[PDB]
Amino acid sequence: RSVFSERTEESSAVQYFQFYGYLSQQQNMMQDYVRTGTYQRAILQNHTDFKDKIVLDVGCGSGILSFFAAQAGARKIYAVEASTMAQHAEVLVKSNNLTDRIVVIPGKVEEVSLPEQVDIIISEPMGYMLFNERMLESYLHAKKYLKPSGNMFPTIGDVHLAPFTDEQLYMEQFTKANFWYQPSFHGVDLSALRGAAVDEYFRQPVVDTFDIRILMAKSVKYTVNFLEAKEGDLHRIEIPFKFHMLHSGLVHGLAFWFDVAFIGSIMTVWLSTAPTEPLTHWYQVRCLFQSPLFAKAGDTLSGTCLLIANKRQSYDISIVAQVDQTGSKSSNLLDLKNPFFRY
Amino acid sequence: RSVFSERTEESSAVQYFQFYGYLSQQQNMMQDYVRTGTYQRAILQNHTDFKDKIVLDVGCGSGILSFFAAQAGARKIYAVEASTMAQHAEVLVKSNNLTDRIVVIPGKVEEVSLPEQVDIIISEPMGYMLFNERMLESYLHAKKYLKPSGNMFPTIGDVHLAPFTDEQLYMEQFTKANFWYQPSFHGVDLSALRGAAVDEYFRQPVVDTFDIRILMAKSVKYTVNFLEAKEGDLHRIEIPFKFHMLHSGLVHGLAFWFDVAFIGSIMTVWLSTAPTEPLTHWYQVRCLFQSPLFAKAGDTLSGTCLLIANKRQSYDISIVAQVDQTGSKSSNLLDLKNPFFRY
Amino acid sequence: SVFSERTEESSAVQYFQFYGYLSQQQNMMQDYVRTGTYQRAILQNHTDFKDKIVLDVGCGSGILSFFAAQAGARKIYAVEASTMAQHAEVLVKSNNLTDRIVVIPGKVEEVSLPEQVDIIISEPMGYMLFNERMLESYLHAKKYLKPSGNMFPTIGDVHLAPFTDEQLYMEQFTKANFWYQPSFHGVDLSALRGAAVDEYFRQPVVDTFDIRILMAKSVKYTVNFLEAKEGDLHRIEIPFKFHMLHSGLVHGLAFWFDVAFIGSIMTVWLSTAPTEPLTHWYQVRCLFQSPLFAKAGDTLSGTCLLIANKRQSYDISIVAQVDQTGSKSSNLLDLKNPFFRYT
Amino acid sequence: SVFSERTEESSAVQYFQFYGYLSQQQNMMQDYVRTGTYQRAILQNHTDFKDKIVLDVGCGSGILSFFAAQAGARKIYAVEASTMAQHAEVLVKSNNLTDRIVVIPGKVEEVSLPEQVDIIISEPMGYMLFNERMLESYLHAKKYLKPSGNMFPTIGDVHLAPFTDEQLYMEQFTKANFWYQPSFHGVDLSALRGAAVDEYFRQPVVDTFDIRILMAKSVKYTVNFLEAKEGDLHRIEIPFKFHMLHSGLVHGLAFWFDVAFIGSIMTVWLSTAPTEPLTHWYQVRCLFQSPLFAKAGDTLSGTCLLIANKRQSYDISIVAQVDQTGSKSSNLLDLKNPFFRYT
Ligand SMILES: NCCCN(CC[C@H](N)C(=O)O)C[C@H]1O[C@@H](n2cnc3c(N)ncnc32)[C@H](O)[C@@H]1O
Ligand SMILES: NCCCN(CC[C@H](N)C(=O)O)C[C@H]1O[C@@H](n2cnc3c(N)ncnc32)[C@H](O)[C@@H]1O
Ligand SMILES: NCCCN(CC[C@H](N)C(=O)O)C[C@H]1O[C@@H](n2cnc3c(N)ncnc32)[C@H](O)[C@@H]1O
Ligand SMILES: NCCCN(CC[C@H](N)C(=O)O)C[C@H]1O[C@@H](n2cnc3c(N)ncnc32)[C@H](O)[C@@H]1O
Repeated sequence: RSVFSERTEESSAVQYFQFYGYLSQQQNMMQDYVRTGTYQRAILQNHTDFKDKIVLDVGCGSGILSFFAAQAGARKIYAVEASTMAQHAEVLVKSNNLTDRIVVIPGKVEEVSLPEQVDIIISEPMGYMLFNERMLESYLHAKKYLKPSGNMFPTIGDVHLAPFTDEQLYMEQFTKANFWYQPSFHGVDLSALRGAAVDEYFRQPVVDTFDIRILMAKSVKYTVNFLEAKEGDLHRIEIPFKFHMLHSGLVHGLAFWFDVAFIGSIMTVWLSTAPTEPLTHWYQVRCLFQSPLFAKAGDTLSGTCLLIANKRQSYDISIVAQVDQTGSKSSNLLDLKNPFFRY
Repeated sequence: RSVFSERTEESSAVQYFQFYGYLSQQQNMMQDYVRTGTYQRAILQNHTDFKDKIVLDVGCGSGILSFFAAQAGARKIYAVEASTMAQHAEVLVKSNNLTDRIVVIPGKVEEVSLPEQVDIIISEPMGYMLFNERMLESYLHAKKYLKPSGNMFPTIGDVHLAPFTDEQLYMEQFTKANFWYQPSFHGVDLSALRGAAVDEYFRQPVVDTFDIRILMAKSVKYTVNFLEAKEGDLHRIEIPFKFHMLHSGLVHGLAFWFDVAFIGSIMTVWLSTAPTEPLTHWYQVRCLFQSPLFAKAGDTLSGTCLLIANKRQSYDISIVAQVDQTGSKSSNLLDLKNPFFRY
Repeated sequence: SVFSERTEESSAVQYFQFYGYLSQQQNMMQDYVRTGTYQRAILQNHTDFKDKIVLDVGCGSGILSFFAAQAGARKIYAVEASTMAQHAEVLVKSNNLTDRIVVIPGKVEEVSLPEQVDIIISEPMGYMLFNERMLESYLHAKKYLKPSGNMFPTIGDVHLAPFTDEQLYMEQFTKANFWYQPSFHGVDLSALRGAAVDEYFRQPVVDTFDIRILMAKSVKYTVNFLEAKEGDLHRIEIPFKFHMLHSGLVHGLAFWFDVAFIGSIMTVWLSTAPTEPLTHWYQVRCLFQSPLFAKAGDTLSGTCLLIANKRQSYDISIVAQVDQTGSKSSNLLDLKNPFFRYT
Repeated sequence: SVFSERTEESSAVQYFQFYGYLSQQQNMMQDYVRTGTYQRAILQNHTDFKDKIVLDVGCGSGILSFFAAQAGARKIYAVEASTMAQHAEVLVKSNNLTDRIVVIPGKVEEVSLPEQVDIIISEPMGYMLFNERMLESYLHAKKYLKPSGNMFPTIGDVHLAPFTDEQLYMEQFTKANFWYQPSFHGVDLSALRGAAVDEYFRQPVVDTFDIRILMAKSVKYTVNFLEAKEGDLHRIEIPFKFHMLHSGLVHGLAFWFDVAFIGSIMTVWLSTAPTEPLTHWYQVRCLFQSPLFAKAGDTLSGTCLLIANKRQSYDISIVAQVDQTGSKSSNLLDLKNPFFRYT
């Protein structure tokens, strides 16, 4: 009867936590130097926000963030982890002689019991498009243990949206669906499913990186303040947008990336996944329109990106975009849980 | 009234003979050095087939072929031309002091009267894919003026067929038809016409040249013997084919070209539009399948190319192809009258 | 009918066969300036359409009728003579507008319409505005227009300006000089050179150009579609007197056109001028047979006489003289068969 | 049901969600070797299908049922448990086969069939043949097979062979040695290097390889689907005795499989051997924890024990020893989490 079990299908949760039980996946994340190094810089440069403080690390995995908090002088760190990785974290705590300061609490943060309130919560809950995996809600849920005067690292999150043009990517996905147009595949007529196939392929967010010159307008920003937001705020996320087109051409979809800010007492440290910044394991995310929209420089592209949380720990993405001057409209549905990894 | 008028719509004939009434189009054909030079070599190298003979030039245009026949020693050349170019040809006959050997007969070869039977017929009746413009029927119809043992230049014509792979051409035509998939073009849903647009764009034979490495099998040859053929034989041309695939991959359609041979007493001279040979104003022609067929090397691709002559001086092309081992079948109907010039 | 009495059947067949292709409708719909300006003119004057009866002359795909429906018209009669009428009816059904738009297949001069309309919409402009002679169908349709009705477009302005283009003028002789050789494969072609030159100079040149070739502000000839009669377009006499801004040789006259939608809220302009973004009409240039030298400050006076023919086009007669010098030149062009020079 | 009692719910959900994607069906259909061989086997044994009753276990898109229909089958019951069943029904309708193919949505262990069948067709092979445990569904379905009924495929051969691949072996420690560093961002990771090594070696390597890495003739283990029962697949003991053709270090065992369609007219083989063209099954290699040195002429004897688990896969235990030296090696592998190494 936990909020996690009430919002998550068991099949999804089992697969999710088996995935994060593998050391190879921990290694993959740790070897993202931009992520790991920016987190260490955020915590150590703001060491006075940790010195002799009580810390909660939500989803500690291998424990790396808890060790950073220990390096910064934290009095006690409660490292919560639901996967079997919790046992490997304990091994590292002992072999690094930090048993007196890092306490691994196995289980889900929505289901464990902590012995005290904490001064600061640290976590790495960002997925693709920031919101995938629905771990932000576990991060916000954990604020029940946070002191009124407490802080959170990261403190805020910016989602950036921008229209792009990429005929090669659009053609690439259409070529895959063209298989289901065949009138005689080994003598079988498949064309009747051509519609279902296009929908399925264009339902896939494309995870990869791209040249910034494909972006056709200054990005739009949607900000989530983790200190202020509540869990329920992430069940439905409505992001309006109005782009002033800087170039003429076809808009094949919207590109997404995110920044998070660790707003400490000493300085604010940013971790960015923008295409102008060094690449991370989050790359960037692009959602294609089933049909591209034409716009000239000076036109306006308006609409809404609506994310609806589902019980598979992801979101159903509804994107409606409209060229204001012409009424040229594009509606699209995307399944954020199952992206197409193009890199 | 005449054989020509019964098989031809008046509007098509008006446009057709207006077209060839332009000196700029005659210049275009004369500056095809491969064509003009090969005809001259075929006629002069076989000067004995013209020396002191009576000649009929069907569709003399500017009269260039008649001048070649005169150079080869013909006693009398009847040059029949239906467009207003006939008056320009008469100007050239006079300025070249050949009034005693070249007699221009204004009118259609199916309607004019000649004083005598001729020893040899010369003409350039080949269009795109050999048969476009239906001038071969006029060429064969002129045999009513040919002596029993007379000759014809060209004597035979070979149509070559071969499967090709060209995903860029296929996607290019699909991209153009994709326009009619839009659900909101300026607020208007065009998708209901997607089927009709694809059918229209893929009805166009693609006229241009290509690298021979796109061909996936040795070509199949269909021979027309102009000495034996009857004009009626060209109303319905059924070309069966069986290719033995040399390469594995997608077959996007069939490529067409043609060779004509001048079989003379001294030597046989070939005029080829094959992609291995220097380019001509005929280029090559490719008929796309609406959906490509997969075949592995060693498979056989069988079917029929059916050409039905229409009243617009062209052909309706039906291509049915099948991979024998798998039953994968592809069909297409093409309108040879209105091709896509891609060069 | 009025149409059949002014049009040769062969021209009509070719004309409506041409517009029966979705690819030709698409070519015009993809002209963003044209389609976007029409939409802006109709929607920004929504009060001229809301709850009113509309006639769309030559609706083609129906796009303009859909814009009129977007503006709130109660009933739109969409008349189309080509087989595009069947595709238009499909779009009316698939956009759920059978209660508002009625497609009427046939020529506007021949069909029966039940009632008078409040506003007529159409896009009847060709090259130089008048080519295709469709404006006469537009004006003929006013027999269905209420005394207080409106016309969209309301007026049309054709612009004339002198130009200098040494390359364009010399190109005609470079092409015609192909005929000025004494032994083209042993044939003396020189007797036809003059005929070749005349043929090239009779072709208006369709393409665009740098505005810096223009030697004077254009002269404007205005057709008020609300007051004009279709008989006013059979003979169009455009007298001109250019005040030369630059000194040099005038090689001919350049043509473009504007149309204006004069609505209750605002006037919207569609321009094909070389100072504006290119459209599928490009611009048209007609050469003088001999260049005229004109000093800055001189006056270039003359007449451009457009005489309608039964090929749905015009014979163009241009006479020009330099007033200060008396230097005179003329030309007579066939607009039905222009030279497409654009690359 | 029998399925629900051998399968954890979470695994089954993920399993049938995976196969509900048209892109996954397409991936299998585009394996020409697989799809073409199945068609050959069915069509070349038309006498085993003509006017027969057929059961297709896990029809997916229905491709195999359409092959059975092409062979003249009287009635085909196509059973599919994922949402792909709804797409197969759409194809049966669009191919006008509703009189012959009855799609039954559900698990073959749970649905009810209206009659007994003459032959069962299916493609139940996973990696290493047995992965996914779908063969048990194939055998379970024999409760509907008549006493003289047939099975397509009829038998399955698993081939085991020792290999040497120094690079593959070394790659494991290169990856695991990430953890053997004393200050990863100030953290000593070395205590987990052993666990990381164990995790990597527990992964069967899926890719292809040069046949020259094989050190002996393969050993074969045959499953006769006509005679076998579901229970026979829960514990699979494969003893082996290899006679080393080459001297060197044996780093593990390579796996591949064949199936044979034993029909009345001919037997057709589908092979995934490394000597045959590649399929989407590739081959599988299981490394030994410690390599074994063997001289040409020595004997490598041991056992490969496959124990089914409720994640629809197998726990693999391999024990091998060089008979002439007594040098011994083991390994435990989890076939559910393979390393896809192919590039
Ligand atoms: N691409 C996003 C990486 C998130 N990843 C952080 C890894 C750790 N910060 C590191 O770098 O070492 C999630 C980790 O947090 C765990 N996790 C999830 N959700 C709950 C939850 N509700 N309760 C407890 N742990 C969770 C998850 O198992 C897993 O290990
Ligand atoms: N690929 C074919 C085009 C070649 N074109 C010039 C050939 C000439 N030998 C040259 O090289 O200049 C044909 C010419 O033949 C004429 N032509 C057609 N059909 C009848 C016909 N039925 N009767 C008389 N002339 C014809 C046609 O007008 C036209 O000028
Ligand atoms: N550049 C010229 C306009 C092309 N085209 C506009 C199509 C549509 N309105 C749009 O703007 O998208 C004209 C269309 O009108 C038709 N047309 C002609 N003349 C008669 C006529 N006399 N009667 C009926 N229709 C006509 C013609 O076939 C044709 O499709
Ligand atoms: N070794 C690869 C199997 C691929 N695939 C065959 C598809 C189709 N026959 C083809 O050849 O293209 C399995 C398919 O069988 C289904 N399937 C599984 N197990 C049950 C089961 N127990 N009951 C019903 N269907 C099943 C599965 O969902 C899935 O679509």
